[PDB]
Amino acid sequence: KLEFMEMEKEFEQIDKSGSWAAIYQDIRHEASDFPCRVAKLPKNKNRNRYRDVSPFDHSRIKLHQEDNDYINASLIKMEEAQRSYILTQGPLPNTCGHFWEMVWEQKSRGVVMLNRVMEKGSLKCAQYWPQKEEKEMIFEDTNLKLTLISEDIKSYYTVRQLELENLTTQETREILHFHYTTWPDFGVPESPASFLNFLFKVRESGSLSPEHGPVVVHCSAGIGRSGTFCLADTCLLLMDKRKDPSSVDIKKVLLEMRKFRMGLIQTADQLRFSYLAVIEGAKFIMGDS
Ligand SMILES: CO[C@@H](CC(C)C)c1ccc2cc(-c3ccc(C[C@@](Cc4ccc(C(F)(F)P(=O)(O)O)cc4)(c4ccccc4)n4nnc5ccccc54)cc3)cc(P(=O)(O)O)c2n1
Ligand SMILES: [Mg+2]
Repeated sequence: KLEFMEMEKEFEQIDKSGSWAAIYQDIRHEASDFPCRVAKLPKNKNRNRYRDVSPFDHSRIKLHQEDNDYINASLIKMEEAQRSYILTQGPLPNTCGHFWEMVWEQKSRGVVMLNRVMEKGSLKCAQYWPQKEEKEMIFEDTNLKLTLISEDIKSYYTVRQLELENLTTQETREILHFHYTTWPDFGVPESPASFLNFLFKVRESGSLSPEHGPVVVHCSAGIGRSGTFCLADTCLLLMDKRKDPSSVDIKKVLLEMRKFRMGLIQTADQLRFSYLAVIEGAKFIMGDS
């Protein structure tokens, strides 16, 4: 059905009336507000990249360690969509160990990186993975070893094969790393097409399947780009899982998601983009082949 003719014209209307800001601002001020007591404890000050961005206590990921179970990371659970994602900040020099420990304990098979290690002449993220096959990384603190196995570098993104080894249990797992390299902070992807392509690549890898732990998604703060990516994915599912795709209220879904982590999607443009990506993507996924 050409029911998308409405979604598209509706989108055109919002674009015509330039009401994206208002829509976006309305969502910010209606979003859930939950405690982040743990995040704010003095002993965890150095585990947070930013002062005002914190995981809610109720959905924070806990490290299975008696010393300190804290990591700035959130479990987002979407009921209807039937998908889970873990959103976290770009690892810090002192939290790379914690980061891979989380991947191991939560049984994640994939990691989606939407920022770059060097952003705007200031490294806004630590190099938490090996760049050379021969220079594997060892995290003494968590007793994990990580090795680059292969990497397919493309124009708008790179896909890597990594091997994570728990030195305690001596087990080894293959972790897929999906890096989107052209998404500036407080910005949008090169285009919906490149974005969706990257998204589909992640989907077909099986990294988002229920048989594994949730995929770990991160950018710099773990809320703008990460939130846009997850919102797009989740809404694509709902449109393909519901009788009437036009019944998918992205505003509503973002609010649902904002119950698990604060500030998901940081600019009105990112909201518009997620919208455009969901529409373009649904037409494809619903279109003939
Ligand atoms: C949960 O409930 C509420 C509650 C209270 C009012 C009680 C609540 C509680 C806390 C909140 C905090 C921020 C909220 C607070 C701060 C910021 C900007 C940021 C971090 C940040 C970086 C990159 C990205 C990104 F978008 F690029 P990425 O793609 O990487 O994610 C997102 C966020 C910062 C901006 C620019 C450079 C350096 C740091 N920063 N962090 N600390 C700072 C201290 C001084 C100056 C700037 C600071 C954004 C949202 C925003 C909101 P809001 O959007 O809901 O209004 C909040 N709401
Ligand atoms: Mg080499």
